[PDB]
Amino acid sequence: LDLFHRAVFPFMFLAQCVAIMPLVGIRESNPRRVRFAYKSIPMFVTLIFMIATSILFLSMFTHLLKIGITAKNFVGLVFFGCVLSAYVVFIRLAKKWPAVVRIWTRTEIPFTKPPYEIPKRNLSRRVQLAALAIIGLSLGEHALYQVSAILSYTRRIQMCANITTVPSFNNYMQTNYDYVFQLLPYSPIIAVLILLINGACTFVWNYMDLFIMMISKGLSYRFEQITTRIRKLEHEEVCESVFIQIREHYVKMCELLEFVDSAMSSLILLSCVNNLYFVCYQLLNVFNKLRWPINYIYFWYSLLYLIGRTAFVFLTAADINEESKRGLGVLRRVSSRSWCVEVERLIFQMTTQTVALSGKKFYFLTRRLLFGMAGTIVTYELVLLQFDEPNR
Amino acid sequence: LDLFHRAVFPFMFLAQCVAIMPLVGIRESNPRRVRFAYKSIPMFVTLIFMIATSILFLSMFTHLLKIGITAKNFVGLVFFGCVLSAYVVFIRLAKKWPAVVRIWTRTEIPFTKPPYEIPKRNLSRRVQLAALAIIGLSLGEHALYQVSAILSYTRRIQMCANITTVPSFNNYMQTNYDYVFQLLPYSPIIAVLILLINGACTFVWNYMDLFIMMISKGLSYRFEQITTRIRKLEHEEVCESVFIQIREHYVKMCELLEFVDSAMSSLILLSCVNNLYFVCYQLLNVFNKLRWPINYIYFWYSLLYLIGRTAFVFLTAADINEESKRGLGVLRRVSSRSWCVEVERLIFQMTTQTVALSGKKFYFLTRRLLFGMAGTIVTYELVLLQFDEPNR
Amino acid sequence: LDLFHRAVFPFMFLAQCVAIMPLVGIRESNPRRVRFAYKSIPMFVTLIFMIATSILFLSMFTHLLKIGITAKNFVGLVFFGCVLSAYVVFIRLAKKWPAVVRIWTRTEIPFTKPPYEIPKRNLSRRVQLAALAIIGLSLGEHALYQVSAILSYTRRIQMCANITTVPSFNNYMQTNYDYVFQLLPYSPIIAVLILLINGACTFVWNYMDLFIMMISKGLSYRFEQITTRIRKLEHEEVCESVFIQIREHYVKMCELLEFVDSAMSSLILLSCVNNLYFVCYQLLNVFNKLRWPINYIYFWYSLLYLIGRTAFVFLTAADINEESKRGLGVLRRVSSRSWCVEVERLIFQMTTQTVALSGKKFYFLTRRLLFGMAGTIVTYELVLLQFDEPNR
Amino acid sequence: LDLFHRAVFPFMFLAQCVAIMPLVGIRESNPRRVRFAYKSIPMFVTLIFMIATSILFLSMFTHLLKIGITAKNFVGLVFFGCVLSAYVVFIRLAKKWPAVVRIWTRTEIPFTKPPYEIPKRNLSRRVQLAALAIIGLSLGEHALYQVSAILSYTRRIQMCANITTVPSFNNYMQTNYDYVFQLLPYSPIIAVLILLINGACTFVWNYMDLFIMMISKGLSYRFEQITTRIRKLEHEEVCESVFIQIREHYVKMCELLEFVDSAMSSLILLSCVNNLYFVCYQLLNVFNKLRWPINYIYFWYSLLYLIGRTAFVFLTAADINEESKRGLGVLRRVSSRSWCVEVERLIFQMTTQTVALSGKKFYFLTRRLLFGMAGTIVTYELVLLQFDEPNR
Repeated sequence: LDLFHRAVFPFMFLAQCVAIMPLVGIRESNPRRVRFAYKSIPMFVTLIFMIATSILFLSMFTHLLKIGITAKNFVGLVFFGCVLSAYVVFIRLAKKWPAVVRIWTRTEIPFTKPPYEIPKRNLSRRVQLAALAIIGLSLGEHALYQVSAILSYTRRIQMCANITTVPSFNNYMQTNYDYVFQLLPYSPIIAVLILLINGACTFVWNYMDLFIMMISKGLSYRFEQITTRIRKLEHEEVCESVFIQIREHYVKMCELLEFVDSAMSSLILLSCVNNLYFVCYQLLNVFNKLRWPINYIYFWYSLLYLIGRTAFVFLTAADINEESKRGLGVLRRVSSRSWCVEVERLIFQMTTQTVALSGKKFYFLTRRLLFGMAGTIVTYELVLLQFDEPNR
Repeated sequence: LDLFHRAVFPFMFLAQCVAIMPLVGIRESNPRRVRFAYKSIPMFVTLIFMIATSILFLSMFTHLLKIGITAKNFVGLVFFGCVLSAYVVFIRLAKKWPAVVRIWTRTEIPFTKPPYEIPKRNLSRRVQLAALAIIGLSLGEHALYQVSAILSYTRRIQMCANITTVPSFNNYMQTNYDYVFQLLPYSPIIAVLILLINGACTFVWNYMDLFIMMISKGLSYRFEQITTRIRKLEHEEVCESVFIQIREHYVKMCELLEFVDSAMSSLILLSCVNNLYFVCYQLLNVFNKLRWPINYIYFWYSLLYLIGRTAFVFLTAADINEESKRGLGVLRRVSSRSWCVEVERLIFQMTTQTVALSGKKFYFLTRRLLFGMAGTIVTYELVLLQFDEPNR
Repeated sequence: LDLFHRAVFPFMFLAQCVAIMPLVGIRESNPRRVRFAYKSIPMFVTLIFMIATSILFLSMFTHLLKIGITAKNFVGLVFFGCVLSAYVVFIRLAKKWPAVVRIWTRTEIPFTKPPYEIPKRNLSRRVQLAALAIIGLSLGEHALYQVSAILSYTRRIQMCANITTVPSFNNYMQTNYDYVFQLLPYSPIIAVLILLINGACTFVWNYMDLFIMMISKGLSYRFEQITTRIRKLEHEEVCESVFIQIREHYVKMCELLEFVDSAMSSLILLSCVNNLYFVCYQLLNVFNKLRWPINYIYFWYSLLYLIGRTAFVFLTAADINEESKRGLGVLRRVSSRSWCVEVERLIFQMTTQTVALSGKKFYFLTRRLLFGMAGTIVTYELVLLQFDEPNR
Repeated sequence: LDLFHRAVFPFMFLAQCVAIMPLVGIRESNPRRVRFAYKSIPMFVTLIFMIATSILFLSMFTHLLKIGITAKNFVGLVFFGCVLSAYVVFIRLAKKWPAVVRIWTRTEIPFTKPPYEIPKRNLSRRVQLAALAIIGLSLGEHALYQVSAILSYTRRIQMCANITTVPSFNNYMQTNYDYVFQLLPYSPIIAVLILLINGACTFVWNYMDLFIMMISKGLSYRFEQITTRIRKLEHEEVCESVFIQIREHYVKMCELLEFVDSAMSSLILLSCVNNLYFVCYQLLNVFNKLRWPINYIYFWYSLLYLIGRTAFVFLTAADINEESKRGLGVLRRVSSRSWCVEVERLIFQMTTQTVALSGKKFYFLTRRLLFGMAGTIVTYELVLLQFDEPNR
């Protein structure tokens, strides 16, 4: 059936494979069989992944202490700490996830029955499209990163170095992927597993935004179903019972949104802060020159993908607010004689109450917030180009 | 009759002559005969104009690559890309324009009948005044640009160059209007058509704002008619039927505004971003010195015209919001016994719902927004004068 | 009687003596005898004062052109242009002032009758206190300016100049009050009248804010009377007629506020822009050193007086909003059985409608606006100290 | 019983011992026996403490005049002036405190009776936890400050000075605690009392925020009791009398909040300004280097404690707003047939009226305000790092 759990679990399982949101029974179609247990195989795999990412973080910290902590090299520590924070926040989210899934299944039951109808693109297809787009873009970004790494390595070896170095996979690992073998003894297995850990770190960084997108789409699906139900009575006379049902379903959707926001406030805050910091860093670094054209294509692809992913997360989150507001226009056109207390309550609720995901209530994810964030980014970049100027 | 189509089509036809909003039957007084067809003479003329503007853009890009992309010379690429984006956005707007015109004619029918009355300046005269002012100011700006070009050319030739150059139209085209003849062979016909293309580019840049102004005036006309209808019952006892009619007409006007905003969101966003960028650029360039007094007059006229055009676009767009709010003051004075549910609904709708054009819902074009934009411009200029300081 | 005209005309007459708001019959106690006529003795005196101030402005412009227009010496042109703009705006305000006074007298009639009561400080005493404080502070500022001028002159003559200059009033006028005698022939009468013109310019600069303060106090007086009337029924059962009367009086006060705001939008905008510019200029200049202690005391007194006058104008204007909001708290405590449609309308009106003076609707003069302006001033000063740093 | 006075007086007495909020009978359990009398032993002790702090302030001012007032050394004058302002504001607060305590006891009486119930952590335990955490953190900060002082003294004496100085308590007082013995003759009693005065100054600086936290917790306690009472009727049919009682209690709580805000506006403004200034100063100073690791730990502990204390004050104040808003979600789920005028009034009151502490109405202490303050701090730091850059 068209349920959020059945539409989200195919990618929740892949995140479990990348050790995110440790749970048992996440592959089962029954939403009541998923539970969080500290003694589980997914718990052990995510514990191993956390240990590996922490080893990466300590190696980066040691390297930066040896070299010197600046505003440029600190981005590695920020990225690794953000991955660790994502791991911890996802552990807590998986702890809270049984109740979240249960309430999501309970409140979404009436939305699978008439007069609500499935749109041209059901929740499964929407989540699949969003997740496939995000996964493909992240895989392409990592592919261009690796390709640029190998190519910069080869052009750094074949000329501009007077040779004196046999091109090998070992030297690749010890040079491009240094600062980790200084603490650990070298081994091809060790190097390949470090590669897998870095890939999983990038995948977790992308999956934070992917999970936010999927949750926002799941909420906007039901909100759009409610909006379509309201629209389907545009030129027809509506009884008080229909308005009572619409108001009750809207109230239940608001309750579910509040519960999901309380559960995901930490994840939303972490994702927003991380995305803002990395967008500012990349916009600061946009003006420098790169040694090879492949580096230019990779860097511009990465910057465009990061900006687009942040904007798409914000727009998908604001889709909830826009969908809740869209019913107001149709409700404002209700005929005079078919106007009752229920319609007044519903209109007051949509007009006055803000209905959107929030970063621990500090801000509400809306299109207004996206425009304000864009302006703040512009101002921060204008200020930081003063710092950037003496370098060039 | 006093219709928006009959008041806007004289300038829509001129934009068609400058290859903007490609449509057929735009000169006919019947709003139902205008349609968008990809195989049409206006489509061919706008395709030629797009090809010419793209040739201009590629020539500018090649010249800037040869010289070097900085923050100063990039304004040419921004202008040409904005012209291209205006062409594309106007193509999509003309695609959506049949439905927009149809709904505009349908909802505005009751506003040509009593108790609504034509003001001292009908929609035709208002649109004519706005369009004539904009066209005359743009023609004057281009006239002073050309006059400053010829004069700077002559004073650059007659002294400060030791002659060694015969004053000719060919050298004018190859020197002031360079960077295009490097890719294309020289020809007087080629030079004159490039001149016409540049003039059309400037006219399109101005006509984006002109079209926004005309649409805003068309909406504010009906909103002011509604406001006057509300005012005409200040000290008279009003039945529920009159309030029902006023609320229904206000709701229909809000529907039309929402439809027009959905159609014109791309145009509004492009115009706002372009105007903000060019205003910031000109305010950054205001402090430098110019070689001749005619250059000073031309530059100050251009800066004043750009600032005034942006402010006038924003004020004309905010006129919709102000006109919708103006009826609240009269409605708040409704007598106690003649207060019903319809008046309460109408007051709640005007007070709570924001009624204005939006840039894809990211911001609402209001006087508050104009003041905020002025403050943002002041802050951006204060930051960018740090960059400007080392030059002088 | 306690009327705004009878409480404001003693200072309106003094402004007439300083050639501000040209009117006839402004000294008469009848509000219907004041009218604006272009052929009048006050019109002639204000025309002479405008000619003199324009002569001052042209002399300053010529001096700055001879020396060089910078960001430091431009403050004189800004001050003189602000005085000229104040003259023109006050001419238009006096043109509109007959209707403003008539409507003010008409709507304020019920406020001089029960159940409204005169507070411990009537409107006459409040306006007198505000005007006397402003006039005394401005006279003290001018007195310290003149004292610092004479003292800096004497210490510049008696030492640090090797004498070679006989101390005289003529040399004072030609040195401290230069840039005006370069265009006009010297004469003791000419010098003394230029002194009087400068004093009148300073008095007009202060009287703009003084007039805004007086208007704000006049409106807040009636709003506080309404608030006290609402408060006087805290623990008593209120009939619908009393609430009808309160709502009607509040609506009439809102109408009067809207009319006064429409009349005084230009004055409010000019005063706010001028005060912001001068506050920013003085906060930029606060860090430099002064040659003598008397100069330090004068400059700090001037800066403190300017900041306090701007803050007091903003607070007096926001007193209208605070007074309108203060009745909401008492109305929210109305007993359940004595709650009717009138109370609901009144509460909705005060809660939703903003009730304050506006700068042509671009912003509303509230305490929130004062805090935002303080933050904007802090940001602007932080940015401009970058410009100020290389000087020291 | 669970009363605010009985839960706050144990720490009010300690503040009295540190000479804050001078009152008599503050240790008595009866809220009506506390009164402010200018002729009292606590008045004499706080007068002595004010004289001592003023002596400290004058000594700091003399030292800075001898050395030179910069943006770095001025922090001592800011701290001492903030302590003096805290003393004066707390004197006025103790003057107003009889009425505040009386109204707090009067309005909180119904909250100690059914259907209101004591939560798992009563007001006494909440206030005790908050005050103990603040006192322990401040004592730890002072302990690390003193430890860093002694250690920096010893390492400055034992090496890097070529000895030539016998390590003694007298030299400690004359070197680390200089600028005060230049005006006063040296004495071990004088030095130890100056130490006690500095400790009391730090304790007053922390107790301003502590008192704000305690007041915010006291208000949020009753607001959370009201929210729980509203929640306890989620799936039960509610009569009009229960809603009348809930609305009346909410109105009384709003009245108490308004009274407390009027009494504590000066304290809130002073605390917010002081915290903002010191947070900006510390974030500006975060990038410099420190001579010893103990200095690093002390400075980072102080910065983290200051940031956390400011954030916790703001969050505790915003807890009132969040608690008032939390009842809206439950009230929005009231069944259709059990919806009456009282519920509509209550929902309108919570939705439209902002319910939070304010800094003299210039701003409202909410989570939105905390996020805005964080953004403002980020912007100010970005601007001020321009000033900080030439030092390093």
